[PDB]
Amino acid sequence: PKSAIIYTTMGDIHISLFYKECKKTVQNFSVHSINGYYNNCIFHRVIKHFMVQTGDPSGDGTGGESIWGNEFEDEFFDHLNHSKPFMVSMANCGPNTNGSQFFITTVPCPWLDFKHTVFGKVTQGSKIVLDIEKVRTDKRDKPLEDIKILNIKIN
Repeated sequence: PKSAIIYTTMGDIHISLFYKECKKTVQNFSVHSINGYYNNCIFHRVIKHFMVQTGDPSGDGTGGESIWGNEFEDEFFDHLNHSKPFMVSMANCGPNTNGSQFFITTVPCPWLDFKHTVFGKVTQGSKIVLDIEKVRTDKRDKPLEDIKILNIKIN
């Protein structure tokens, strides 16, 4: 899988995938995407000037599972980092706790290097990500109006 398009209710985010390096992470993402696993997932956690986060079908914030059921390992690479905004990374709760949840950064996040697997980068629709992060959220950072993934196309 070389690239993806995430169709959302606010528009489309095109992503290149780091398939050479992050083989398992890209597989988890692409298989879920194709099976429709991410369809109707909301952006459940949005933090302005930081990141927008999605990939939990429950919408709770703790939900979602990898294609293996069990959580899987991080895949870190020096050349894959958060020095630029609009990187696509796995959410986690510590080392080797990858499920289905992922985020897109809106600012450089180098403090996340070697803590989150970077598995893609936005190539079109960064303005959509910037639109998403500006929405009104509650005290738990959940948008007041749901922003939804409709489909993810894998190329």
